[PDB]
Amino acid sequence: SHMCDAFVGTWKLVSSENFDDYMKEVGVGFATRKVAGMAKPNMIISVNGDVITIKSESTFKNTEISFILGQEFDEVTADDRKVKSTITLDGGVLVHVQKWDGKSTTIKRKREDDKLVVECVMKGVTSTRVYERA
Ligand SMILES: CC(C)(C)c1cc(C(C)(C)C)c(O)c([C@@](O)(C(=O)O)C(F)(F)F)c1
Repeated sequence: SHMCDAFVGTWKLVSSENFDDYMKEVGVGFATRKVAGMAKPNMIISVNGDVITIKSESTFKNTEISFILGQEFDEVTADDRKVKSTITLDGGVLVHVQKWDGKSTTIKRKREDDKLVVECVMKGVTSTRVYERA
């Protein structure tokens, strides 16, 4: 209980760096990269018991995942990858690993001051996405 209290809420993207390059490294195709890179998503995080729900809403796609920390699940990503995901809490950071086709990417979400900072890593390429409360 109260594991993720500081994450809960509705968040809006305010800045992005290197997202196109992250998407290229993941394998996202040109048209999706252009449209997704234009998106200004909200991220809506809630908790009910042990179940965490993360919704992403934008003009490109509306997605939702629900999960229990440490318990793998199957996810279809906004770029239509079918991945096996596990999300854990590591020293206060939500760490989301996605595995598919022998590849792996990690998305970290952390609270820093009044922001929720999202760091996406695919091999050597990192993208930093900053969200603020809506
Ligand atoms: C909202 C949207 C559709 C542009 C989006 C698309 C992707 C891809 C395409 C699967 C790489 C993605 O990874 C993320 C995200 O990582 C971010 O904001 O960085 C997440 F998940 F935190 F919302 C957002």
